[PDB]
Amino acid sequence: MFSIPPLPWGYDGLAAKGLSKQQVTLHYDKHHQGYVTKLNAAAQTNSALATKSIEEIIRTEKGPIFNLAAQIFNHTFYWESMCPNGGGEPTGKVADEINASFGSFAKFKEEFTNVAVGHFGSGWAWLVKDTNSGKLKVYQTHDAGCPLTEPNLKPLLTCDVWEHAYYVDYKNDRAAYVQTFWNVVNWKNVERQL
Amino acid sequence: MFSIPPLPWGYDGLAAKGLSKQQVTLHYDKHHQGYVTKLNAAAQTNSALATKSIEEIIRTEKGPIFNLAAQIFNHTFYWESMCPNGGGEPTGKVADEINASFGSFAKFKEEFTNVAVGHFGSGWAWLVKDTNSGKLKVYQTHDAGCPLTEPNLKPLLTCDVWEHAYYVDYKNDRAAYVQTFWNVVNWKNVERQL
Ligand SMILES: [Fe+2]
Ligand SMILES: [Fe+2]
Ligand SMILES: [Mg+2]
Repeated sequence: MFSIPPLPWGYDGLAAKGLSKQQVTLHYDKHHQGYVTKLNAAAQTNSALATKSIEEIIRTEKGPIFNLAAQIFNHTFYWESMCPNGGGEPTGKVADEINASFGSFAKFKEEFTNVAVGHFGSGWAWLVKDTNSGKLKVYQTHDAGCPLTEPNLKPLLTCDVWEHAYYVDYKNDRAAYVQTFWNVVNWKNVERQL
Repeated sequence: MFSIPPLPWGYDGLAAKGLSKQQVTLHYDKHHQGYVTKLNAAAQTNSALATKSIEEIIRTEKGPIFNLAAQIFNHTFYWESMCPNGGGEPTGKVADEINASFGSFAKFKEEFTNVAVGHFGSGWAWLVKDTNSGKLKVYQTHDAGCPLTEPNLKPLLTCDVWEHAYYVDYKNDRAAYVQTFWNVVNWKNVERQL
């Protein structure tokens, strides 16, 4: 049956950097695990699904079943995109590729910030590498939208901007939440996805 | 400049019935009033907007400006759809129209509940009247979607199911929040909209 990996850094791992044990706990135990529970129920009454992976489902299914699998993938990628020892600017190959695609880190950061803060309704802000060209791009998905449906767009980083991701700690202030996201970006994970 | 009417029953009006001073205050002062502030900002940039009514903007504009006006209307309709002395089962005209369209109040309640609880992402659950047939229907919109963009459709009632509407008091439990909505439904307002 479907399961998800534990938080890489534990329920309180980001508390000192502005995502509280309580915010993270609700987000993981209620929202993320809830999607897993719902997908497992759906597989009992849709036998085709029991043999598909999360990724296979995202690529081949649509509607509510897609939303469950995609939300599972997106949330796991989101926790892996954050780290208590992250933040600041990337170095090495990640820095090189960001500079080549966006001009500078500051320009990349402005574009991602404005997309993340400006996304209307529930969604996800992404950094992706478009393997059609090699160029990095800022990209947003709506609701459970997942870059895997556009197979050229390799995911590097995501920030959940569903209100449930930040409302506990930040209430309506998504801008403040995104500033916090920058303080915890896991550049090591981004480098692994290149 | 654009403005919104005050809450009909005060910031703490629904607290005894399950929507707290804090939940309602954030929702009205930050989100609802926030949309008004943003629309007025847009109107200084574009003077043609400033003379249009909220409903005119909803019918004619698209994109971000639409989202602002539609959210302004949807939220006012939402506050008018609730009342501390409401809840329970309607009587008179509204009851007759609900019974004629859905068979019974119980059947209507079950349909509206399931649409409201099941809406994926940000959105709104509505009771509307088709003005061609007079028949009432449960109708959902996504994000800022508003029944006024559809032909021959009059809004009667709405429940906001964006996560900010319930996350302070209910967190992930939207089902519990919708049960609370049922305890405050303003059937007097629905009667005025028939
Ligand atoms: Fe989330
Ligand atoms: Fe709202
Ligand atoms: Mg993985």
